[PDB]
Amino acid sequence: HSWRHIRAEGLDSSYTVLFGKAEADEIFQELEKEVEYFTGALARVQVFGKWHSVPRKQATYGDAGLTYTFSGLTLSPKPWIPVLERIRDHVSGVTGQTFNFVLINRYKDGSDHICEHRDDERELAPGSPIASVSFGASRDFVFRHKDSRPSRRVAVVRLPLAHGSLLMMNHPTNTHWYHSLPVRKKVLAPRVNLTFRKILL
DNA sequence: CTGTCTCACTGCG
DNA sequence: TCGCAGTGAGACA
Repeated sequence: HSWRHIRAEGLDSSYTVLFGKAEADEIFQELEKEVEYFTGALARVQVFGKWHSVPRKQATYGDAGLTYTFSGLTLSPKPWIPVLERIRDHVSGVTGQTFNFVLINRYKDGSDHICEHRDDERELAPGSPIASVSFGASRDFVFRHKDSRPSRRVAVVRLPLAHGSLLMMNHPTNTHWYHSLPVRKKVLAPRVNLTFRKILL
């Protein structure tokens, strides 16, 4: 109910803290114990003509039959597990939005990262928001306008994403802005991030 | 003078 | 330690 609003041209996002420390810690410990991450062939992506192992771990859970493809990699959902349904249900309650798929990214420390991109794949429902819930170490998240990488002097938006927090990325954020989690060498602890999405069957 | 796009890396500064 | 430029091998429209 108290949201920090993050707005610029084409940028509509909202940030809030959902869980206090003790609850967040408990959810984190459960995610650590319960989440199974893809390995090997399901952990390699193709970008700029080259194949790379992803510098983090990824997992996908969601309703049966759906798929999510990005960067030459196709991920299939594992069935929902209790800790994930709990988070999904809490997020639906607070936002009034629904989700049928989640991508989980785990950054073991500040050297694990994710390069900039847009979540704009064809199989995301038009106009649907992405809910980004974070546990573990706080890490800086960066929004960058697509015509500044240059054409326009539009400033980056930076914010720390804290333990137990929710970042709502609403349309049209993903049409107009790239996001990333840059390397932060001083961060030593892991971070687990869940991005709940609505996927087209 | 003039196509768009890249969930990743190295090579700088 | 951080952030930026240029990819790179295509696949498009």
